[PDB]
Amino acid sequence: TSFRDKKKFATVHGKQMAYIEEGTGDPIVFLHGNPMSSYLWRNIMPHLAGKGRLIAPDLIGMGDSDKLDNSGPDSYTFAEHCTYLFALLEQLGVTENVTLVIHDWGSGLGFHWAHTHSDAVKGIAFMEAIVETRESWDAFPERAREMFQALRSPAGEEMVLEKNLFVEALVPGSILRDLTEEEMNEYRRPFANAGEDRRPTLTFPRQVPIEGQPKDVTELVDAYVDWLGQTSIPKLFINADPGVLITGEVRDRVRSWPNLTEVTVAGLHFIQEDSPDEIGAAVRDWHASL
Amino acid sequence: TSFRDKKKFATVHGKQMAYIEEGTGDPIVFLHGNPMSSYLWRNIMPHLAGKGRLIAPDLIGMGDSDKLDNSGPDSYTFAEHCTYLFALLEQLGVTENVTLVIHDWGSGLGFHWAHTHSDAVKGIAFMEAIVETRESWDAFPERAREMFQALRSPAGEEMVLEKNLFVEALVPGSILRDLTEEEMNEYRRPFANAGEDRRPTLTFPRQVPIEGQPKDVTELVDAYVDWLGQTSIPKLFINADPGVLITGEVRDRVRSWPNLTEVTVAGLHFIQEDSPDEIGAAVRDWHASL
Ligand SMILES: [Cl-]
Ligand SMILES: [Cl-]
Repeated sequence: TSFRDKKKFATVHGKQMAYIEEGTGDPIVFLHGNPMSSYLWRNIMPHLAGKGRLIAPDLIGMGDSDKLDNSGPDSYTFAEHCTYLFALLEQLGVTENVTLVIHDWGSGLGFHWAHTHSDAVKGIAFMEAIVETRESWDAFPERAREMFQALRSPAGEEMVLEKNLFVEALVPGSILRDLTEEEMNEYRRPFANAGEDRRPTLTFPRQVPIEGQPKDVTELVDAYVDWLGQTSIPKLFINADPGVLITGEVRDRVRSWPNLTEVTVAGLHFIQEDSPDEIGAAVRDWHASL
Repeated sequence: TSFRDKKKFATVHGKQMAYIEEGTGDPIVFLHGNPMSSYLWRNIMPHLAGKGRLIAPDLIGMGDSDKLDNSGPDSYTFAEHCTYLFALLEQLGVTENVTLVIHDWGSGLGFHWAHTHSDAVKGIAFMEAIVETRESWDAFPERAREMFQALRSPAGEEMVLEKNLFVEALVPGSILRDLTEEEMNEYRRPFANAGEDRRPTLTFPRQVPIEGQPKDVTELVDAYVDWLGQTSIPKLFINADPGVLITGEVRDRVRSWPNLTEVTVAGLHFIQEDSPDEIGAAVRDWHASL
């Protein structure tokens, strides 16, 4: 909890939002995805200490951030995460010369933010990220396909709200090493309570843009992907071996993007737990050249 | 289906048991574990073609072997698997000069078979195997610790018989690559029906010797581990990187066994799906020296 003690709190739309904030300078913003928190970045951030104002927010209802009132099936959508995070980013004075370091849904949020604040961005470092919409399930990793489809059905509530299956099944299956009990416990902690506390981890898989659904997210991702293909903003692609989300043909498409630096590290999906020092060193070295 | 079309059948305690059998000579017996079948060995066996009589059985209630009558909480124990497999091996004339190639519960069965038929064994090649009893849950891999704890509780029936979680969550989580939908379907096939058809995948986790339970398995595993430490029978340890079951201090213990050759291949638990040719070549070269 010495990491957890380091968190500051800010009131955003009446909700207490937790975030790490260390140092001064232009912001380097680390965005976690599902079902993680700023904790995912704990071993990467020290590699950027003194290189800027390091910020890693706990997304709404995640980490040490407050949960939403009257939480339901429509709670914790992508748009809602935007409202809270963007406002948090605004309140923290994150408006210019921003470096983004992004993963999974953190990359959905980060890419969208950069696309809509294209003049405010110094560089984008991304990994195991949302870099496409999917026309079919055929392009969705077999590793999680059945689980994800089941989550895209009424069964999801049982799996997630009652059984915590995203945290308990999907996290460890996509890390190469074993987590310590301590680490897995911190990932459990925001979601230990059965019921609505675990809602962020179910809505996220339901927000993944597949076959046009959801419409708002599909359009949103399609827009930023088109823009990433043209923008001269420096990009660091942290490729994973073997990887999960960015493998095969997706990799080829990502590699066509302009002003792109690439480093490969060992990992599946939650690659921060497998190669944090290689990731941090790569981000530091690349950032230094911006 | 050209692989399944290859299976021969034998009646064992009134039940049909399926098996691959190719070639002639001294038997080379490939034993799968949970929740798999002889299919797991399909890319490894060709490396031993013409080196002996190749035999890959489907365990009772698994692959294309029959399901047991009146299946319930007491069915498909380790003892029961021995009853069927050991009878199959006797009925196939696997009685001398036997080379074993074993994995997971296949290794529990193979190691026990070897211990109880010590004058019949030419060599034992093993990977991601049952090589210890565990004195506490802390020594069980975090990757599936909570899952296994849940499975061993009364919650097990719901997780497996209804939700088929061992096949759906635990298999893809412990292979480095993505399986094809075709490959995953073959592992799904014996367990497509909800209910007791899935019992073997539930009783197996309940049979892992942890904190002295079950008593019978703990004792037979301790007994064969003691013997493996003493026997001159040649052993090939196929170590997996990063591995799941045999990692950390477990490796050190296995490495102390006499007449042991070691090769490391990439993989998690179901390593045959990640490094079949490396495994096949290692077995072939080692077998050549026996
Ligand atoms: Cl997700
Ligand atoms: Cl098992």
